[PDB]
Amino acid sequence: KETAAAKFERQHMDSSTSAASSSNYCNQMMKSRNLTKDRCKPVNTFVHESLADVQAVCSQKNVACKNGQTNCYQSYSTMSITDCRETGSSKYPNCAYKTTQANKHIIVACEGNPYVPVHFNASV
Repeated sequence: KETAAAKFERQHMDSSTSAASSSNYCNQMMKSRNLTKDRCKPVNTFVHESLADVQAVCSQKNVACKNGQTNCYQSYSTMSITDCRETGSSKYPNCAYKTTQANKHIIVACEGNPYVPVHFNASV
């Protein structure tokens, strides 16, 4: 089965672009990354940085995850991200999203050996 690490890359990484370039970014990326295959995932965040810089977060500032777990880490620096939120007109299978660009610090949960990100927790 797809690993947790691989899933994190598929759902959250976009090292191919520096930022979302148009209002259709989320619509296209949510579909292409197969995140709307079974249902319309409500929210999703894409990270426009190298995978190595994101993996390195696992060795950055340790913080509690939103739920209280302590295997979370916050990036020392801000990162370019794109927030995707379902719109009022979204209707499975034609899922629809609003694209929002931002620059913030990311918080991920890490696991394994090598110790890598497996969950996107929040952006602050």
